[PDB]
Amino acid sequence: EREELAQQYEAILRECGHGRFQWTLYFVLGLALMADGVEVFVVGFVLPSGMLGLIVYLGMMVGAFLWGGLADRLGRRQCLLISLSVNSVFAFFSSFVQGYGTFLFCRLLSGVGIGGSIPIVFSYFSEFLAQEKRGEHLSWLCMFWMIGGVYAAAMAWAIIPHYGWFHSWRVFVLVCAFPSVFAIGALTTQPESPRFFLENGKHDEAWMVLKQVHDTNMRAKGVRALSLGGQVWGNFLSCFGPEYRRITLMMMGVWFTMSFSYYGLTVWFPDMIRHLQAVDYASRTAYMVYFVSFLGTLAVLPGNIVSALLMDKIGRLRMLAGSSVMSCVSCFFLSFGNSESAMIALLCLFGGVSIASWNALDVLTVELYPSDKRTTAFGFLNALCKLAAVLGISIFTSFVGITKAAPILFASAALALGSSLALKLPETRG
Ligand SMILES: Cc1cnccc1CN1C[C@@H](c2cc(F)c(F)c(F)c2)CC1=O
Repeated sequence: EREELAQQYEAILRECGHGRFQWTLYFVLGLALMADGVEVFVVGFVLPSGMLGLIVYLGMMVGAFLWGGLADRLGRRQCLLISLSVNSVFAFFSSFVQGYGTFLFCRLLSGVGIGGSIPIVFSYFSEFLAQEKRGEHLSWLCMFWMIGGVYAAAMAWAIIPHYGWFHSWRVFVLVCAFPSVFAIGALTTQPESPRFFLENGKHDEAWMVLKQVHDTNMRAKGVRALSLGGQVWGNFLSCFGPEYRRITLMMMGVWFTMSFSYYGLTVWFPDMIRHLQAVDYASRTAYMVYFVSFLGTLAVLPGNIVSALLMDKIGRLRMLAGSSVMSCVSCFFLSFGNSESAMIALLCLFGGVSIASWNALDVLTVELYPSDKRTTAFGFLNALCKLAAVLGISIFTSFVGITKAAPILFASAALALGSSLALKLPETRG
């Protein structure tokens, strides 16, 4: 059977243990994750300055789907390189645009290019880990997304603290697209994931890559489209086979509900705080939007740190359930606070409580699936997560003049479903 390879692969990985290659690559892929976070922030609160920016999320959905499909048929480095090239190129041309009609098209294309940055990055770094510290390392890697969000927020506040409606978004977009260019430049000098080569049958190339990794670690101590179009459906439609069906549906449900809840709440908080400030002003009778939720992303890092060292001591399923429950209880408790500083503190707490669940999610998604679908399934789940994000943003933007209890209960129900499904997932023996 085409299954008795992971044993020898992990025996080799544990024999080499951990060294400096898994730190160099850690940072190289963290750069791409940082660029993805920068893009997500730019599309979230900076772009709508007319909340039609969800077309960018749709573009990122299509991108994540396509890149997840193509990653295992083109490798985890060629696909990542192409995705980051498309992103950087289009997000750099977005600064020489002439208005909105073409600017939003360029941003949509950049989103399509950068959608396949979380799935490929996480799978690629998962195929270089010893599996006894896999969860902790992946959780640490996740922090670069928050670093990217913080970087984008700081640059946006320092450069463009105003509303679009001589040139501001041009220089701002250059600064925001710098990280993707740096990620490409740093990633040009990495080897394609060895497990991909082993699955392709080119065991010689996989052995060469593994030997190069060992050398790096030892320093211390036309018709082609048809073939590549029907073959990606092999990875996807097989992800609904008898073996991986219940796992995949539960995974889809967890991703959908929890991403929807998080994105809805993160768009809600700045709006509700702004409305409260407006009410305070009436009581007398965007320079702060990049401070709000920027402090949230800064206060999330403690949660990620607490969810990284304990990611393996407790388990990759307990952690998930016990973080989803806490996230749901925090969403319920959000209504308790009715101020500005209190609301900011509650937002920071909720972010720090949900980041642990997110990290457990990303560890479990890459652990469950085999080498063949480790990226196709992850890309599909990320596309569904972005669909849920679009739905959450659209729903939560509507709730302005409606009582906060409605969004509170909506997010609480979504997180309750997420927690139930996560607790209902299979064990870690997969
Ligand atoms: C790393 C990652 C892995 N897989 C899929 C997506 C991602 C990227 N993130 C981060 C998540 C997040 C949730 C929070 F509640 C926070 F407070 C926070 F700061 C960040 C939301 C998301 O989509």
